[PDB]
Amino acid sequence: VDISTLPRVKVDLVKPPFVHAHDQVAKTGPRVVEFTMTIEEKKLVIDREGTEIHAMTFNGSVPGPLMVVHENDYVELRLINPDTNTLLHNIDFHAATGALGGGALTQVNPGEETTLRFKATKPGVFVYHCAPEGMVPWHVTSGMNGAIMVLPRDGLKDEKGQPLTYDKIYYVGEQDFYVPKDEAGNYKKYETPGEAYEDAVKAMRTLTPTHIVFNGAVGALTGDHALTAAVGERVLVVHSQANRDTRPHLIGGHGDYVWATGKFRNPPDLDQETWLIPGGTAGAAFYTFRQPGVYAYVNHNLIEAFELGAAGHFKVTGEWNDDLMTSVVKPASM
Amino acid sequence: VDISTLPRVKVDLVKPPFVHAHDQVAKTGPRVVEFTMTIEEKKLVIDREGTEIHAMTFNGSVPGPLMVVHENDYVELRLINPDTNTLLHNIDFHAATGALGGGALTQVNPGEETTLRFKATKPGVFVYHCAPEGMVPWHVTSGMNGAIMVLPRDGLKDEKGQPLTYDKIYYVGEQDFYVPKDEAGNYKKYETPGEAYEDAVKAMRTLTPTHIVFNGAVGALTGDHALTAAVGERVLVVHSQANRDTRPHLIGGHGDYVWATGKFRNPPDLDQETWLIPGGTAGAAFYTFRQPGVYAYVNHNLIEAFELGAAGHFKVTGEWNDDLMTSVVKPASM
Amino acid sequence: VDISTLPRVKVDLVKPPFVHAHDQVAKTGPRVVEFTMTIEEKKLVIDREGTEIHAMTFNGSVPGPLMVVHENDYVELRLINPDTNTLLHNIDFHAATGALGGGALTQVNPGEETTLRFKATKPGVFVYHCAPEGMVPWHVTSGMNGAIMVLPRDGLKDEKGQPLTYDKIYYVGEQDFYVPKDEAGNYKKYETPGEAYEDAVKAMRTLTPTHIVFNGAVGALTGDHALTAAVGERVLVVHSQANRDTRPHLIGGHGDYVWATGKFRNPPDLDQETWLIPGGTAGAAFYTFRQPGVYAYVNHNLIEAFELGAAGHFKVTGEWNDDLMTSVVKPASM
Ligand SMILES: O=N[O-]
Ligand SMILES: O=N[O-]
Ligand SMILES: O=N[O-]
Ligand SMILES: [Cu+2]
Ligand SMILES: [Cu+2]
Ligand SMILES: [Cu+2]
Ligand SMILES: [Cu+2]
Ligand SMILES: [Cu+2]
Ligand SMILES: [Cu+2]
Repeated sequence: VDISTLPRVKVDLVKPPFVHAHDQVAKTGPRVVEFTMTIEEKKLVIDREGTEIHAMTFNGSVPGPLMVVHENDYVELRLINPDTNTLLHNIDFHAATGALGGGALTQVNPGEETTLRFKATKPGVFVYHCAPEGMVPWHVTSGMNGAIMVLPRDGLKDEKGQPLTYDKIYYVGEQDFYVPKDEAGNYKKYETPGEAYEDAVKAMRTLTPTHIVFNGAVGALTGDHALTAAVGERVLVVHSQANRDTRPHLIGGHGDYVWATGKFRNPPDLDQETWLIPGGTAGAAFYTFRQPGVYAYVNHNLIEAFELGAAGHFKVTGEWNDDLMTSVVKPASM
Repeated sequence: VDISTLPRVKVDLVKPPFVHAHDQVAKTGPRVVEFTMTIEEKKLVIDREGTEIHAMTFNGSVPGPLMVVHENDYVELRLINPDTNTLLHNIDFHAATGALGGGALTQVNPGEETTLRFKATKPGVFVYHCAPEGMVPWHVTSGMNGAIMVLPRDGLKDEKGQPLTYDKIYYVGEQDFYVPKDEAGNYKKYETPGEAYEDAVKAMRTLTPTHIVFNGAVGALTGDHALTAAVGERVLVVHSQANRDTRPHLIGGHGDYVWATGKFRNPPDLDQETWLIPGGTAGAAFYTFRQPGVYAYVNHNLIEAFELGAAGHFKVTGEWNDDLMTSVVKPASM
Repeated sequence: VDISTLPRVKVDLVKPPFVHAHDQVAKTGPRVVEFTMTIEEKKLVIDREGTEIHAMTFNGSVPGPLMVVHENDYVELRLINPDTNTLLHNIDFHAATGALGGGALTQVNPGEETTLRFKATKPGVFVYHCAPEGMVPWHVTSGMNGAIMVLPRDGLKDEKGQPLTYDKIYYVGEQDFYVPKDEAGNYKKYETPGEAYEDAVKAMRTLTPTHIVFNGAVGALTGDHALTAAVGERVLVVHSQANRDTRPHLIGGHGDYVWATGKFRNPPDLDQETWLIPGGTAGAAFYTFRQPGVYAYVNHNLIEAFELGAAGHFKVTGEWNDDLMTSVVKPASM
């Protein structure tokens, strides 16, 4: 049918790791879902040492916000590049078909805006990212990426096709940064992005990230900003990596149902300890918490997690179950 | 039955990314399929800068040609090492059972030939590569690898077991090269392969390729050599990496049906954005084009794609579908 | 029911690649299975050059021993840290639920012991490793890891749900070591673990292992210590990597049935040439040998296998099958 006859809904995006309100099961027919994002180039402190980079962001955050729609909705994105920015940007949705995922049609100079519409024909979680010709990896590895979830119209289903319903959803975007180092191993500093570019390229070509972080910085998902849940709650964690493979693991838990490559027409993998999300992919894992306390959620290359930054915490409330685990003899001398 | 009573068919191989003519559904009983390959050691220019390596090839190309047979055919390979070559070579088929995939039985010095036969008992796409004792990774990372497709006798089937038929097939071999660098970062030059060997080994041990290319060189699958299709065509892309993990992605499309690890008795993964092909594996992805224009097919570590070379193009002809994607407001000022 | 009313069985662990005796199909009701492990910090020679590291081990071996239980058994582990050790240790089971896999409850100083019990609620093969707060990757990458197999109570089943029974089982633990190098590229030497720590951290942060080995050393699974089988035997190989992705391959064979991410409620992948086990995961592959002779089992990044050490051998006895493979014309001149 004619697109103009469809309902329109405007969505206001929220900062990761939170996700905008939506229904898992579609309560309306197919809609045009309107999103707006404003590009912001900004300084960001990415580690405990105070290393500061020039980040390139969708809507002021690394990662960009999680958009949520249903299969066969239309996504209409208004992308704004304000005059206070210096670079050309665009957007490629892996969820979309044609024109380099939209990138060929969304090139915006500072001071310009554009509106793209596409039909979300395939259910799953998908990466989106900036991809300006000749400079793709630089923009992506400076923070300019996020994800979109296209839910099946009747929600998520298990390996047997029975309903799976989540109580909470979180979005973890994992970012590999490549801060240029001198011969001594110190991080170089640059006046302008153009003076940064070649050294940025040389650093990228090492294929060795200097930092690998969740939600834009070392420790971003810890402390007061730890993820939360209660014993018995069903949590969906959507995890994306636009450029580099990752291997999420919940320390003390499991992925009860996992779409490691993120596409909901496939049956989920059951009972995973660790799962592989290839670079350029988003995945989703569903877990029901069974024990309280602190959990760490990590990239299980443990160097990547505990030295380069790819670690966050869940604080879980509720009853301790001694049947599942107990200290029989607490640590003591002999 | 006695092998001598079977039909024999001789196949003449073609240069990747093209594939020799074959039937998807087997029109004959089990056959002996005869292939011939001639080893050629040659200089190859691998990048825009004119970096020239001593390549080791099957049949003059990187990758070697795609062989296609059906499940329970016999593959009879005549491998020729002419006297103009300097090194010992052999061949290991991952499709074969026994004798290190044939490698124990096919060692040929310059001036020698050998004929191996094996039964293709398992359907799938499989790597083949050179593997001379004591020097395996050097030969493999100098170009000496390809793939073989063993089709099910009744062709490919979807996740529900209905027929899937491809209209075109392409073979992308992805090659990681490790050109030795000095302390300054320049590529070293060597008189003979023996003088090259240790520096080749040290470069390999960095685990950081200097180049990652499709069809033997940066830009080999672009421009006049872009892959082609039309809107509505069903295309199979077979992709191999003998040594290093890769993560293919069609920018602007999907893998509608994907055998990421390449073995056809398993149901395909549906609707993939990006898929992981482990080093030492061949995979296959089937896509029906729905939009015209240029597509890029990339390793979605984007540094690997756009800086080290792992990117090619499809040029697709046909009708633009405004329902699937459209520019609502073209990029403009405010 | 009350745990005290269950049967108890004490198991005596064996050195990898061998596995303690067990039944595939559970011959008793749910039990408490008692294991004891003693931490041993020791010097280990890891390569042909005689490079010696200070290893941190469970029970004196790298990897630690494979524990085998059935789904819904209880695992009771007595962990002993003798006074001859210098460091704090603990244990995290990926098989367990809660308290960081047990790590929060098992911290033992030299001279102390502890007993943990957990319920093995999920069938599969799982990593266990040391994880002391603030120093996780160092302990894990110094050898302190192993695996546990939780069999389904009715044993393993194929993709159709018919029984699969193994005749032999082997455990290959793959270890990535990061020996610190100076500016010249020589391996540094250290008096105490505390003087080693920062250089250990800097080496880890390169993300480039210096050694990647099976069973604790280059060539540990070769020669007199080669794995063995006979033609016709069904062999299960359990393979773990606590920190880094690997891609096992049996040269001359296949993975007939593969749980690449190791969890037995999922159907196995069939006919794999090579499979990906993500860092932080254990996998399992079942193969029936069809040809005699020497096989190599390798990480199929071939640099990792043949230069850094991730290669072992099987010696297989029995009848040669000329139908599956034969030399038609043995290597000769022209
Ligand atoms: O943008 N990645 O967090
Ligand atoms: O040989 N690989 O393109
Ligand atoms: O501990 N890994 O062999
Ligand atoms: Cu941008
Ligand atoms: Cu992309
Ligand atoms: Cu060769
Ligand atoms: Cu191989
Ligand atoms: Cu320890
Ligand atoms: Cu762990």
